[PDB]
Amino acid sequence: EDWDLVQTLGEVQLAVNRVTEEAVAVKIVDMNIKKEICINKMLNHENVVKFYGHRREIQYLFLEYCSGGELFDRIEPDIGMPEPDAQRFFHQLMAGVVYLHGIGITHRDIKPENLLLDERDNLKISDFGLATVFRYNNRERLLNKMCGTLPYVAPELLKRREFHAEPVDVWSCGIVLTAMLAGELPWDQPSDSCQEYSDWKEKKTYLNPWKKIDSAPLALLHKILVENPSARITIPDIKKDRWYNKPLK
Ligand SMILES: c1cc(-c2cnc3cnc(-c4cn[nH]c4)cn23)n[nH]1
Repeated sequence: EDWDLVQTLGEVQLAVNRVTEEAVAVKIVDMNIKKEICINKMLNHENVVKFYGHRREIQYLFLEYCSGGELFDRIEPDIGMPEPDAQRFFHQLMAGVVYLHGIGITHRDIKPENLLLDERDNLKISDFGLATVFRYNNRERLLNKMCGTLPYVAPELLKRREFHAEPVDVWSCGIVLTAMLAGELPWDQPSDSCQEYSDWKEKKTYLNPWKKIDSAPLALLHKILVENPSARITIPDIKKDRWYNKPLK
């Protein structure tokens, strides 16, 4: 029953059980947090950070501990990571996202800061403070709230009053893939005012980060980073992508 607050992780602390020595993460929030707990209660997947419980003393959330830390730290600046590790993390990111979308949940803030790694280096999607329901009773609800982080955010979120939830997450996963591959973020935001975004739209891939990316992965990125959320590739189709299914190492 008794957990020692060993150290601060993120506030968030690592907790080690007094008897077991088991490690768990405790998110400390002094009074969005009611919804974060609700959503956590629905989630069970090996690519999502497991929820253990909560106690209302200041609110305390008990979350799986990931020794590996954030994926952000596995990306070398201006370099990225070896293509096979990227693909592996991407396969796990996809499995995690498929799951969430299956139980009608959208994370809404997918970035390497929120993708934790366990001891086996297995990816876990983390932090559902911005997540919301986009399907209930088999009924889809369009989203209108602006959420996320600007480099990661999809273009429709900027230019449209309402948008579908799933293509938004798919876009951020592609930005994440781009970061793993090139060790850099392509633009500050996906807007025409942004010069870098325009260059991509114009297909100038001889520029960075795209120049650092092999043709097979890049072909997938062309499918993912499509301005029209209706034309954008969907997850079931990412699954059929050649690079996605390319044996690596
Ligand atoms: C930064 C965060 C972490 C880490 C390791 N395990 C966890 C579990 N949950 C979190 C977390 C962070 N925000 N909300 C939950 C961070 N973790 N490591 N480095």
